[PDB]
Amino acid sequence: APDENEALKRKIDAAKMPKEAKEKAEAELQKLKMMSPMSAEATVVRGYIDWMVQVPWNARSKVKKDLRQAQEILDTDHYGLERVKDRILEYLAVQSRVNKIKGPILCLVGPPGVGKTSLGQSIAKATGRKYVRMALGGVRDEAEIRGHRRTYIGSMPGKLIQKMAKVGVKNPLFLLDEIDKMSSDMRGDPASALLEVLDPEQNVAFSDHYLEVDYDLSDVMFVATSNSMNIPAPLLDRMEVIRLSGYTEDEKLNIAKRHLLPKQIERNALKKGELTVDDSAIIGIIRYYTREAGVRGLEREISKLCRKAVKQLLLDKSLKHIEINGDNLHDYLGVQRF
Ligand SMILES: Nc1ncnc2c1ncn2[C@@H]1O[C@H](COP(=O)(O)OP(=O)(O)O)[C@@H](O)[C@H]1O
Repeated sequence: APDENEALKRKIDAAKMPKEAKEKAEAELQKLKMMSPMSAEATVVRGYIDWMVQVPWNARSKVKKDLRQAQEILDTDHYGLERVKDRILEYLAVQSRVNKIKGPILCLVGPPGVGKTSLGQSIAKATGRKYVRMALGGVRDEAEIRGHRRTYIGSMPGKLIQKMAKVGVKNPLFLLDEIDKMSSDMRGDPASALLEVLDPEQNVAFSDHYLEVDYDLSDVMFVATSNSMNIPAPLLDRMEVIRLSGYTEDEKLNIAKRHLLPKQIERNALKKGELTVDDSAIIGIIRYYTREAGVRGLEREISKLCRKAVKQLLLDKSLKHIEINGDNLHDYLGVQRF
């Protein structure tokens, strides 16, 4: 009879819905229809029904079957990283057939700084797949992967259930950033809940504590990246280990010239010809302002380098263009660190 109390079915059957969750959603509506300003149940089910709609099922993005188009971008987001470029392609060649992903999840390990999350961005762009990230740092219980019960207010579903609410497709690229930091002390171990989400036998029967009914996940392509090897043994099993650590000066220079410099020039509100940073200034950042195997502090210095450039142009409009080389790099980054 009311407006919102009647506008619940406007997205239960209008939006797609499976079989076991169809009438079960209305079975949860059975606890309603009695009153409306009532509290507890009349306020939890409406939130529960709301969380039952924003979750995607029978709705996905079309993944292509092409292969070189992925090779065409695995050299775009970087270059190839010597080898390993083929691996990512080798993994996507077998996934171009039956939808059950099934294979070892893929694990991008290495020192902090190496393109781990960035590689996860390209694999989603390669297969036309949507991207979402879930950092596994600070998780110390099972109440994160699998949500809480359907108690009073607050008890929201699992973290992955909330990520599916954003990316409204059944086939997103779920990144598990830094699985090393995943602690297992409080409520059992999140690795047990992390097994049923990637294991091919029970990924289709993933049950969340809040969202009562199960939720298929055999169409999601998971990418679990980290740094060290401190991961639970049942997780390392059935996961493809990909190691990448080495980074030379010339490799850091190429990454900065193709990606790090164009990215920070744009973010810092600089136009195309407003800032020129030649190769010596990039090398000077590597040798005296950043010590690292990856390129994170290399990118941290450019975010400051382009920062001061837009500052100098704003404090002196008589400047149309700032040039930074190995000689005047210390005027912007301050004194050298190493
Ligand atoms: N080999 C690389 N090629 C291109 N860009 C890179 C590379 N390595 C790192 N990056 C840059 O680093 C950023 C993200 O770093 P990330 O890989 O997330 O660090 P971490 O692995 O420590 O989380 C991206 O924006 C990306 O442009």
